[PDB]
Amino acid sequence: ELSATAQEIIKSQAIATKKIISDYHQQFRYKLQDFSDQLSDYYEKFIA
Repeated sequence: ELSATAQEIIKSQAIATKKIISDYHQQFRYKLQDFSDQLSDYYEKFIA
């Protein structure tokens, strides 16, 4: 019983552990895209 309980607990933990990283990586990339877009208009905003 103890072995089964431990196995199911670790299985439950693993999915959420992966889920967090999966959520965060895409936003990590979108931030790079946003920053690259921002750099384009720096000179124009400055001059204007």
